[PDB]
Amino acid sequence: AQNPNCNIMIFHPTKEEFNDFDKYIAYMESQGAHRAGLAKIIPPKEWKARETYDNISEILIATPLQQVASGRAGVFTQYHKKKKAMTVGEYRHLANSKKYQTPPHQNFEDLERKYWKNRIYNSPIYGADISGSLFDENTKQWNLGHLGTIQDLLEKECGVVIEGVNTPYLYFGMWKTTFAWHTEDMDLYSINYLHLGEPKTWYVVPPEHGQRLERLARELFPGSSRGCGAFLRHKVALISPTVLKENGIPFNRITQEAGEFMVTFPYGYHAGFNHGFNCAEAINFATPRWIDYGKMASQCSCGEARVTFSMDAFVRILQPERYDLWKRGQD
Ligand SMILES: O=C(O)CNC(=O)C(=O)O
Ligand SMILES: [Mg+2]
Ligand code: NI
Ligand SMILES: [Zn+2]
Repeated sequence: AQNPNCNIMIFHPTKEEFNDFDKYIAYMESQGAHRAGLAKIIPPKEWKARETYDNISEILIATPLQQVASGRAGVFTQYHKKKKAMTVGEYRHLANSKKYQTPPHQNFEDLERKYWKNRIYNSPIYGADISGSLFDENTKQWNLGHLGTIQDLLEKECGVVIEGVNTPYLYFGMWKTTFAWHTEDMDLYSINYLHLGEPKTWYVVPPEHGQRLERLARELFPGSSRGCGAFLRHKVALISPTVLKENGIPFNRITQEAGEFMVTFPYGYHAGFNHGFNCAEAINFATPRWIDYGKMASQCSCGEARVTFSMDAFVRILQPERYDLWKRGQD
């Protein structure tokens, strides 16, 4: 069995290997990459996403989100307070202001220490989930707006034709902006490209050990767990590496830098934070190996998780017994 310790693997495809996206995902899995829940892919030196980022300041962040924490430094939830619209140029200036800018630090490890010590005492503002793309239309390799769709994968594997679409999303971050512990909708894959700016640190639990994280989360967030049998789908809970280690939860960590891709694998729980002003693009995708995870994915039916239009068909076809309850939670 490849990668039995479930380490995060880093890949350096050649320009030739970068042509066929599906084939390369399958290659990484042949080497055991999925066992970690997360892999890094460094593009060949010949590749670029677009020519320059000199022209992005006019993108609008219609609903910036202030991420307000509650709890203790290592075990907390966050809620999102909506703020007035601003441009990417305005948001960049805000990220670089004395109130929000990255503190002086020695290295990524010192900054990680500072994040976990101090995160709860600040409320950083995140531009999340903005439909759009920064890949040039002429970029043919690993262009996240030109991937094969999840609807087409489901049709190819299962024969059924369904409604829905699958487009990318932009994320604008600042110091301490946080992504809570989660798997993807329907335990899909994700791919994330860091277009520009400061790094993103990731934490991940191997898929084979995801239920260990769920059981700890129920213990640590006991009111939330009574409210909903899949409350991690709410995407509000944070648990630090120190607390994970105290409780024996297997996990790994890695820092993504500008120009790098990360792939999350089905049922790979992940969380993390941004080091400073940055911009990422991400989208969900599927392969044949996903279908069994989609059929078994948990679902939130309490009303909180609320998701895209396109998840309806996935539930309806893969999880018909759960469909009526889940759709009530949508309505
Ligand atoms: O970058 C972020 O804030 C969150 N991204 C992801 O969870 C992802 O790409 O799957
Ligand atoms: Mg612009
Ligand atoms: Ni994710
Ligand atoms: Zn719920």
